[PDB]
Amino acid sequence: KVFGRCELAAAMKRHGLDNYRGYSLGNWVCAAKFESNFNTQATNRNTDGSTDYGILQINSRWWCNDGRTPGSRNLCNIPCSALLSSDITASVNCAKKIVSDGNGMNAWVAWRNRCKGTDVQAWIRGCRL
Ligand SMILES: [Cl-]
Ligand SMILES: [Cl-]
Ligand SMILES: [Cl-]
Ligand SMILES: [Cl-]
Ligand SMILES: [Cl-]
Ligand SMILES: [Cl-]
Ligand SMILES: [Cl-]
Ligand SMILES: [Cl-]
Ligand code: NA
Repeated sequence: KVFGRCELAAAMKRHGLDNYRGYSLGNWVCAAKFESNFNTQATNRNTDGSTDYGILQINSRWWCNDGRTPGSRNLCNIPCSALLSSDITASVNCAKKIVSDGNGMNAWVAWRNRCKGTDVQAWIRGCRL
């Protein structure tokens, strides 16, 4: 599923991501924009052989199991395939664990490089929430 901007904002808020660990909803929408272009099916291979999955490009190195990332962990206790669902529940639950890990949203390199410090409220501008 490819979400619309306000549609995703609404789903993230419904799943309790809005202001989670102090990160306003626009931060989460901005991160998703640049991680996956709002596409739940997005997958991208990393040079280290791990793969990133879903709207928030959660990495198989630490967070989910894909059965082909040697030496990795599965700290969200989910198959990475669960992170590609049209329903964002698994991605949200796992993102909550990641963002609580110590470095906040800096875990998402695209968030650090493209969203952090910017006018992230623009991402939820005009949305019925
Ligand atoms: Cl957009
Ligand atoms: Cl915001
Ligand atoms: Cl593995
Ligand atoms: Cl493979
Ligand atoms: Cl694990
Ligand atoms: Cl699994
Ligand atoms: Cl959903
Ligand atoms: Cl923080
Ligand atoms: Na893994």
